[PDB]
Amino acid sequence: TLVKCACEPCLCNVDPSKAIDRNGLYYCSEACADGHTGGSKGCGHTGCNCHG
Ligand SMILES: [Zn+2]
Ligand SMILES: [Zn+2]
Ligand SMILES: [Zn+2]
Ligand SMILES: [Zn+2]
Repeated sequence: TLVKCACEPCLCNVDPSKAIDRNGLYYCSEACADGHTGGSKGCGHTGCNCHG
């Protein structure tokens, strides 16, 4: 089963065995783990406009 990503507006479905999981919290890309600091969009894959 896939689990969500830790960004509420992130529509990505990742797994906690492959994702960049820090401490129980799954991040799809580095961008959701940094929290989209400063600049604009998303997680490096298509059309996800998630902020942090
Ligand atoms: Zn995203
Ligand atoms: Zn994400
Ligand atoms: Zn994100
Ligand atoms: Zn993503």
